[PDB]
Amino acid sequence: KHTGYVGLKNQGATCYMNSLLQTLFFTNQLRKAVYMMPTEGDDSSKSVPLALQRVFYELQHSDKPVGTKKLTKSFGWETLDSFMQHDVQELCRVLLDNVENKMKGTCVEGTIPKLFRGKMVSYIQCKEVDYRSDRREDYYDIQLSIKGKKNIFESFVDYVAVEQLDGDNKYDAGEHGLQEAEKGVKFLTLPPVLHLQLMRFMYDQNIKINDRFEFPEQLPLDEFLQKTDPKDPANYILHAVLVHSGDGGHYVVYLNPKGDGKWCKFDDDVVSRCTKEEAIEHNYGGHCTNAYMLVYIRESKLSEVLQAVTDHDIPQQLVERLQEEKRIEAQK
Ligand SMILES: C[C@H](Cc1ccccc1)C(=O)N1CCC(O)(Cn2cnc3ccccc3c2=O)CC1
Repeated sequence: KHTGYVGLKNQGATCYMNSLLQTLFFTNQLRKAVYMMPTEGDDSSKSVPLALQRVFYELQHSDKPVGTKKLTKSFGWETLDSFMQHDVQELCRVLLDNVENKMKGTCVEGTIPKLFRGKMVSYIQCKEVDYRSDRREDYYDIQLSIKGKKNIFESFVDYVAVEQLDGDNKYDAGEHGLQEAEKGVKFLTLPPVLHLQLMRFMYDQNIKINDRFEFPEQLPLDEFLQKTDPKDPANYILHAVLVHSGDGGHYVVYLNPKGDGKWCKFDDDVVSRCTKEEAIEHNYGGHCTNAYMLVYIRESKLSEVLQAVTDHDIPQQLVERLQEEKRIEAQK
C-alpha cells in the first residue's frame, strides 16, 4: 500500500480495540513471542491466544484490511455496550493476561512481565507517633490525572505527591490506635514499555474532559524514581498516541512504528503517513480530538523491543493451521 502497514476492519463499537491492537502489534518483541505460543490443539473459537496469533499474522501478511471477529468472540465481549462499559487498560489486561498464561512453561515464558511490569513502593508515615509501613506493588500501566495539570510532568509530580490522613479518615496505626499520617507512592522500576492512560473520563454519568494536556516526544523520568542508575537512565521515547473525538466519537491511533520519528495515522482501514505535529501537538486539547493514552519506550530498550520481524519468525504448525482456515473460509 502507501505505507507498507495495513489497516483493520471496523466490525462494531469496539472503540479503542483497533488502536490498541495496532499498538500491541507494533511492539515487535511481544509479536515474536505470541507467534511462539503452543496453540497446537486449542479449540479454534474459544482460545484468546490463537485468535491473537491470527490477527498478528494477518496484519503482517495481508494486503487487505484485517478482521477482528473471531477475537471479539474469543474473549467474550459481544454485547452492544461491552466496550462502552470498560476502558482500554481493562481490554489490554484481558489480552495480555491470557497470553502471559499460555506462555507458561515455554521458551517465551515471562515476556509480558518483562515488557510491561514495573515496581512501585506504597508507604504510610504517621506524623506524631513514630510508625512507617512500606510494601511493593506491581503495575502494568499508569493512570495519570489531567484536570488542572498542564503537562505530563505535572501529572507525575501529582502521582508521587504525599497525601494526608486527618480527622475524618485517620490512619489505624494498629497498636498506636488512630493516627494522623501521610501516604505516598514512589517508583522503584519503570518497565521497557510504558502504558500511560490519561484520565479524561470522569463522573451525572461520566463525561469527557478536553482541556490542554501536553506530552513530549522525549520524557525524562529519572527524577521520579526512588534511586537512579547512571548506566540506564529513565528516558522514554514516544511510540504511540491513542486518540478519540467528541463525547459522536471517532477513535484513531498515531504511531512511529520503528521509533525513528516517522509517523503514521491508523484510521481503521486507512493508513497514511503524517507529520509529527498531527501525532503530537495536535493531540494536546485546547479551546476536541485528543489523546487518552500514550506508549513510551525506554531508549535503552528501543532495539530489543522494536526488533525486526520477518516471516521466518512465525512457525510452521501455526502457518499451515492459519493457511487451512482461510481455505475453509474460501469454501464460503
Ligand atoms: C467510551 C470512552 C470514550 C472516552 C472517554 C474519556 C476519554 C477518552 C475517550 C472510552 O472508550 N474509553 C477509553 C479511554 C479510557 O479508557 C481512558 N481512561 C482510562 N482509565 C481511567 C481511569 C480512571 C478514570 C478515567 C480513566 C480514563 O479516562 C476511558 C474510556
